[PDB]
Amino acid sequence: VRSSIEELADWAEVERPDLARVTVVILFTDIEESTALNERIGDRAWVKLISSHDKLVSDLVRRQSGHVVKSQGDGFMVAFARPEQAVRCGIELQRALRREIRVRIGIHMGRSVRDDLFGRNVAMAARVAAQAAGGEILVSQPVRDALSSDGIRFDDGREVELKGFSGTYRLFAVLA
Repeated sequence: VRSSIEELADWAEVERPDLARVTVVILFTDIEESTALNERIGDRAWVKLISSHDKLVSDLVRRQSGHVVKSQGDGFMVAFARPEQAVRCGIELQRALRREIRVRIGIHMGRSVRDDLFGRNVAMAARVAAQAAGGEILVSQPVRDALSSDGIRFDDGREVELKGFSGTYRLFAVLA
């Protein structure tokens, strides 16, 4: 029962796409309960839904100077030069969707501490997104701290353990 986010993250670990034409902040998004939704409405409706969704997402990403690295149906991997753009993009996407399909959105950015920085950051971003509820924007501590000028507000954060990662991580949801 792998999500499109997980499929893209596994792809990205091996592909190692060159983001020299963007730089880094990584955003992952997919549709909550996509498989169940697909099985409910059937493939022809799904194709229509996905093409429409793809148009929405790609346009909003580009409007925020983002670069869709790869998409897998409902899933998107997106790169931004700055965390402000990534979060604003997420805010705009959630608003458009409310204006019933709901998307998970996770955002992460990271620095080297010694190493394989890209491998860790992409994997981390995917897990953050995997932790997000439909309709939620979740960001890692570094993104939260990097945006601590508004008007972007966060909750008090939640401590979670991410699959395959040692330690615990505090994740913050973006608020209205």
